[PDB]
Amino acid sequence: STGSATTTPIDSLDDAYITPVQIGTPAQTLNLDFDTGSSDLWVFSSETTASEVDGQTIYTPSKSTTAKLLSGATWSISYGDGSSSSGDVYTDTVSVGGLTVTGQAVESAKKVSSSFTEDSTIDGLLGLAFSTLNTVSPTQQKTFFDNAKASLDSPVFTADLGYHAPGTYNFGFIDTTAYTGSITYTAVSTKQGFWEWTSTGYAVGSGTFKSTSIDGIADTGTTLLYLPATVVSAYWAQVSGAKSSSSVGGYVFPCSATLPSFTFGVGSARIVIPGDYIDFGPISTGSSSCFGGIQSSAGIGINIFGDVALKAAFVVFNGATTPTLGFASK
Repeated sequence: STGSATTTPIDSLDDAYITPVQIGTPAQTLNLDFDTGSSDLWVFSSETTASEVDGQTIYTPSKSTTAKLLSGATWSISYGDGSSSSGDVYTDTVSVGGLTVTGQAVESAKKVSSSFTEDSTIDGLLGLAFSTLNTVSPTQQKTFFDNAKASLDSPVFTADLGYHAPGTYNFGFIDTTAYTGSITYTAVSTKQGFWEWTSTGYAVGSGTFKSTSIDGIADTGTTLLYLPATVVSAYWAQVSGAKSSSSVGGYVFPCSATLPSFTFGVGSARIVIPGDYIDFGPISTGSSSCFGGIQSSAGIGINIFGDVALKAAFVVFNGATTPTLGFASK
């Protein structure tokens, strides 16, 4: 089998992407944030604390003839941006772009933190990291991909995120019309439960390529590109007036600037992030200080190839017995 679904930016900055997901019978369609950096599929629901729901579409398991309470199971998750959610668990039928999994764990939120409530466009998350990170207790549950894998034509999914435009998540096949050149594959470590890999280096604008190993994760659920302070400093040094602001929480730059591109290595191949992809707009409405899309990972503890990087590429998440990652230009 295969599936194919369009993924759409939630706002004009590409802060995140939502993909429609059918849950239950009859289908209840929720717009979920597909997140290759976590492993829980959780939704706003009829059980979510009323004051914490503000415009989201909810899953109501009592209206689904295929929903079953997973007795005794609870979940609780905290994300890198300081947000969190928790609740109980149902199994139900879940379909993405025509690909159906029966008995998928659908984690129903009883509580969500403020930043989830305040974002009306995201109805939950669909985790696509390794199932070893799934938070369900006392019996850990499998991701949608893990459950679908054996049935797929090929045990892969691909992320093709757009810049200020829709894109595509495919399951079970590689769309050879969706990228240019060849896909370069690179080794993955699953030791931390992430799609963790090692970039071979970087360049800033038309500068020379620096060969240096950068371990990090391919994370569709993080907006920005987080890299070592040395790399990030080298980038922003090429932008007149750019500076790291402790008050704002990262590098800012004059909105009048023209940003240079940033290139990252995948083996001997190179992915070029255009400068405009690195512009996250005014720090506050009406400001002429703009927020940078490349930020330091210092004090995160891991480098993160988030949407800023991934949207410059066609990305293959190869879930074969030994997983790998593939990147192509597009």
